[PDB]
Amino acid sequence: EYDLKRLRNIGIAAHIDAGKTTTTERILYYTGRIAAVTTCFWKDHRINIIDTPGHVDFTIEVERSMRVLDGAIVVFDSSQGVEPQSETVWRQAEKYKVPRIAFANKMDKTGADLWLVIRTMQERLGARPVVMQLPIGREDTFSGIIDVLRMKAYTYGNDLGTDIREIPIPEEYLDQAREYHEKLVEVAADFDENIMLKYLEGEEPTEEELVAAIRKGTIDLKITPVFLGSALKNKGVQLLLDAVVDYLPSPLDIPPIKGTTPEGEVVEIHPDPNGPLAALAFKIMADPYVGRLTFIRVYSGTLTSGSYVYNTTKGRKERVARLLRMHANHREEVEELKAGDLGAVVGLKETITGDTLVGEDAPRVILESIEVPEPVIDVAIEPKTKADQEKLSQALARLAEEDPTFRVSTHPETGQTIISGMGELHLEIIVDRLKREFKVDANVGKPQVAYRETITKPVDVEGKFIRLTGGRGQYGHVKIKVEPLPRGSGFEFVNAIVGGVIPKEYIPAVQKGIEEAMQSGPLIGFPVVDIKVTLYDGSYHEVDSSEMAFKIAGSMAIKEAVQKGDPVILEPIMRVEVTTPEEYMGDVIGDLNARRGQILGMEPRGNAQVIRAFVPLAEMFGYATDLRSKTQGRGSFVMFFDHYQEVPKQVQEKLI
Ligand SMILES: Nc1nc2c(ncn2[C@@H]2O[C@H](COP(=O)(O)OP(=O)(O)O)[C@@H](O)[C@H]2O)c(=O)[nH]1
Ligand SMILES: [Mg+2]
Repeated sequence: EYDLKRLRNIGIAAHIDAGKTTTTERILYYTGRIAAVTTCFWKDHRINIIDTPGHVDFTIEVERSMRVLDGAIVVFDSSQGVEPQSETVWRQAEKYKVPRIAFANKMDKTGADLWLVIRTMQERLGARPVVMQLPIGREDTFSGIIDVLRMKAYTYGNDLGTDIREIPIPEEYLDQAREYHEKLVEVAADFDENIMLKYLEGEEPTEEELVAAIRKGTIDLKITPVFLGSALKNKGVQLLLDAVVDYLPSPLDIPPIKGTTPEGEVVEIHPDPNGPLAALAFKIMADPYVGRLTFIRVYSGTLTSGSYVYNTTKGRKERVARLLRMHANHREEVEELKAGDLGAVVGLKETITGDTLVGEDAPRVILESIEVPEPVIDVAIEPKTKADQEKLSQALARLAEEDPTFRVSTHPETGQTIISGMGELHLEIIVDRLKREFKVDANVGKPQVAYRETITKPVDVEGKFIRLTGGRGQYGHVKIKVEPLPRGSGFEFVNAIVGGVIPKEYIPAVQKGIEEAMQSGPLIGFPVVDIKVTLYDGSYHEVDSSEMAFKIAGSMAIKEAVQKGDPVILEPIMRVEVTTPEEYMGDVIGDLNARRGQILGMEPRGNAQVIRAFVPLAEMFGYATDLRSKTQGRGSFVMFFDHYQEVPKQVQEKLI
C-alpha cells in the first residue's frame, strides 16, 4: 500500500484569481468519490496537496512550502494568458527548481485563448511549453478536450462534473490533433534515443515510451507539459489529475534534501524508510479539540506513532502521541509516516516550524538553517480603552508561541504597545490575526523603521540628583566614561569605582537608571546601542543618598554622555534581490541607486535577470508597487536584513 514511486507531493501555484482555490477544491472533489497538507487518492497514487501561501510575497512560508512539495501545477487564467501575476509565481517555481506542469484554466470564460497562453509562456517566460491537449469548443461552447498523446477525445455533458464521455476525435479537429501529436513525439525524441530513431523512420512510438520521455523532460526542468480546462464548470480536471500522476515527480525523481551532521558536514538525505529518521516540521496549526497540530515531511526513515523523537534544533526529546492524515472531509489517524510522506503529529510540546525531528537514536542532523530576523519594523497599537486591551496581550503571548521571531515592547514615553517584526507583511498578518480571529479592535499605527542611536567619540560626563526637603533629602552623583563599541556589540558596563566612593549598595540603582535612560536617545528618542560605560568616580551625601538618587544620577549622566558623544543614528540596511525581465535592468537599477542603494551584481536566473543590492529599509516603503509600475507588473523582490549603518548627515538633519 506504501510505495514511494506512487507518492505525488504537489502544490498548486497560482496567481490571485487564476483559480488556485477552485482548482484545489475540485481536485479534492474528484479524488474523493472513493489544512497545511491535505491527502487524497488517484488511480492508486497518493497525492499530498501542500497548501502554498495565498499571495507570493510571503517569502519565508514560500521557501518552507516549496521545500516540502516536490512537483507543482502552475495555473494560468487563459483570458489574460500569463499575467504579470502569473509570471511572478512561475519565477518561484523556476527559482526553487520544482518540476511543473501548466493548467490553462477558465476556458469557458470569454477571452479563453489557449494559444495566447502557450505563446506568452515561450515568449515572456522562455518556457518550452508542450501542447499535451486541444480544446473542443471556444468559450461558452468549450465542450470537451482532446488528448494528442493517446489521440482520444473527451466530452463534458454539463458544467457539473457529472457527465463525461470518451468520444472519437471529431474529424473537424482531426487535422490539428495530428499536427500536435508529431510535435509531441518530436519533443519526446529529445529525451528518448529510441523515439528519435522511431521518429526518423515514421514509426509510431508506444504510448508508454512517450509518457516516460515527457515525464523525464518535465522533471529535469526541460519542458512544461501544458493542459487545459475550466475548474469552475468542471471540465478537464480528471485529465489534469491523470497528468499529475503521469508527469509529476515522486519523492524519488527530485534530488534529496541536504542537512548538516553535528560535526558540521553537509549530507544528502536519502529516502530510505528503513534508514534513520529525519523529518522537517514545516507548519503548526492549533486544531480546536484535537490539539496543537504540527505538520511534517519525512525525508528518510520511518516515523512511528507512539515513539519518541529527538528535536535537533531545540535539542530536547519529544513524544509522538498520535499521527494524522488530513483528508478533505475528515481526519485519519495512522500508525506511521514513511520516507517521502507527510502528515501531522499530535502532542509535541516544544517543536516549532523549522525544527528537525530524528529518531531518538538516529543521527543528530539539522535540515533547516539558522538566522532569526532582526525586528526591523516597529508598530504601535492603542487598544480600544482597556477593552480589547484586555485580551490582546493574552492573544499576543500565545501567538508568540508559533512565532518566536517578533518582539513586544511597551513604549515608555507616550504609552502604546509595540510589536516589532521583520517585514511590513509580517506585521500586517499579525494584525489581521489580532483584529479578525482574536477579536482585538484598536488604533493600529503606521510601520516605523527600527532606528537606533549611538556615539562616535568617547566622553567623560557626570549626573547628579539633589533634593533638599521635598520632602526628605536626596543625593546621587556619578562620573562615567562612555566610549563607542564596535557595531552591534551592544551594551557593556564596567565598574571602576574605587572603594566606598559610591557605596556598593547603590551601583545597581545607577545601572538601572542608565539602562532606563538608554531606551530613549536624544536625536529621535530611539534606543541607544553599541556603547561601553565605565563608572569611575562619584560622590554621596551620607544620610541623603538612596537608590532613587543614584538611579536618576545615572539616567542624567547617560543622557548627557550621548548628547556629547557626537551622536549618530543607526538605520537598518536590507539585502535586496530584484527579479526583473532583462528589458528593465537599467531603469530598475537607477531607482535602486535613487533610494541611496548600492548594487552587488546581476546574475541571470532563467530568462530573467536577478539584481543584488543594499538599500536602506527606510527607502523601501512601497517598493512593491514601484517595481510593479517600472517592470509593468512583471517584477518581484525579496528583502532580508543585513546590518545597521550610520545615516548620512543629510538624513539625521531631517529625522529631527
Ligand atoms: N470562468 C471561470 N472562473 C473561474 C474558474 N476557476 C475559478 N474561477 C473564479 O475565480 C474567482 C477566484 O478564484 P480563486 O480560486 O479564489 O482564485 P485565487 O485568488 O487565485 O485563489 C472565483 O470567483 C472563481 O469562481 C474557471 O475555470 N472559469
Ligand atoms: Mg486563495
